[PDB]
Amino acid sequence: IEIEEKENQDYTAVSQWQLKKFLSPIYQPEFEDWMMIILDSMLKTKQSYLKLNEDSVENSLNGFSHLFSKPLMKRVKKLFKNQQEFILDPQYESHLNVKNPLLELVKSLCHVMLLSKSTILEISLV
Repeated sequence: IEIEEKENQDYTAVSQWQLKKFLSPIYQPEFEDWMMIILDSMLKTKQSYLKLNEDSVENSLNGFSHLFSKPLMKRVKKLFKNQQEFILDPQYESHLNVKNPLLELVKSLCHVMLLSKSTILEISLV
């Protein structure tokens, strides 16, 4: 930004664990969860910066974890409603996408969040 006051845009990236893993039938929901976690954390970080005047890093993951806690339970209910042995479900296109990227992001920050370690049963060279 050349006026340096407003319009801070954003996006994210996608995992490297979906090329060795050939097919993910809930891949669009994982991409939607990854694009919804960073946007609500940006809004919570702006709210923490407006309320402040370490501390603001832990304050963004509370609202971010609550907003992702409702969609993860909805996503888990929608994933448990379907079955992998169906012919229509295998003809159209499921538990590694909820565990593995969350495994790589629980140790990302020192500041713990609300539902951090409670997601156990809540449902390469150069």
